Amino acid sequence: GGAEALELLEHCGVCRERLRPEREPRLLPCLHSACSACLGPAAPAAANSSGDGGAAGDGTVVDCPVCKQQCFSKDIVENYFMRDSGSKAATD
Ligand SMILES: [Zn+2]
Ligand SMILES: [Zn+2]
Repeated sequence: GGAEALELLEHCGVCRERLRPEREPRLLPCLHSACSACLGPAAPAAANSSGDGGAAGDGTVVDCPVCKQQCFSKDIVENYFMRDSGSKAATD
């Protein structure tokens, strides 16, 4: 049992746990794979920072536990490569 996430990375940075089937792994534009659920909180809500005008963040760039900064969300949660997970179970 395990996941072949080695292709892109392995486990999610936010939780630091292997990518399980229900983990729904996703690759960010910063080149960091993480659990989709973990990726949710990654984006800001009702808040912004370093915004020249209007509003910054939330639907656009996402904060990553690695770089904690993004320019665009073109490669953000949406380009899920696949589920390298397989035969994953709590029991042995
Ligand atoms: Zn995670
Ligand atoms: Zn990152």
